[PDB]
Amino acid sequence: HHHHHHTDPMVSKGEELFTGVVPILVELDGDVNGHKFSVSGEGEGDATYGKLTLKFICTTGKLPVPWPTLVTTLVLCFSRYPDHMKQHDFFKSAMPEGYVQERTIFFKDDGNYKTRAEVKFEGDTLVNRIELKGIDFKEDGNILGHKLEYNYNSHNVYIMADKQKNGIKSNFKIRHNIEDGSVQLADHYQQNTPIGDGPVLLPDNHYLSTQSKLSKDPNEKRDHMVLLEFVTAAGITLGMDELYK
Repeated sequence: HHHHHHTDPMVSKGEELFTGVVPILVELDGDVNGHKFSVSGEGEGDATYGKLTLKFICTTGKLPVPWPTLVTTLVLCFSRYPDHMKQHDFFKSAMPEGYVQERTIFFKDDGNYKTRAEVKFEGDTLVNRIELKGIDFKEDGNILGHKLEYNYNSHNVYIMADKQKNGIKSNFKIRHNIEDGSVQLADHYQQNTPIGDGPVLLPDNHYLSTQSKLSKDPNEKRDHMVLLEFVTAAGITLGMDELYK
């Protein structure tokens, strides 16, 4: 499965936390242009397959932004890192003490989200606790006016070390689909730093490939999102000629 047999006992440590299926809890407090809301999510992750199954509920009533815009905010430690890349998995190496994930998300010709989250274990549960603040949105625009399709395009994201902060940085573009066929750009700037003073794995340049399916629970009356998300790491070659010349 496995995830223990690596020559590197540091890799062994992190992988052992992510053997098997791990329960996940997500909590978000949000405030966008003064529209306050809370989201709770539950489900499970299987990092061997880079696989997340999560259901999110807006516990304060109607969500005042479109669900797709919160996908990246609402646990990269469940990404599948190839065996030959496991020395580059920052996210698992920061566990169980965890890491801070901070972003600014710029919606082109509209407002911005600023997010701070702490991702860590509480017992056997991987917890993602988030604060989100949104300002400068158009109250009748694509976000506050709910003009986005309920879907999520597949995309690739580059990850780099931020060696001076003992963590990583990443910037990438999300393109949300507008209901008229156009696109709403959401430009992401991201940084992650460990919560402990313990050692972490700082990665060589690489990327994560993502795909997400969004659906609804037909017996759920609350405003909600069902997410099936896969994240896989790539972009570093083996070696040694390769193995297949």
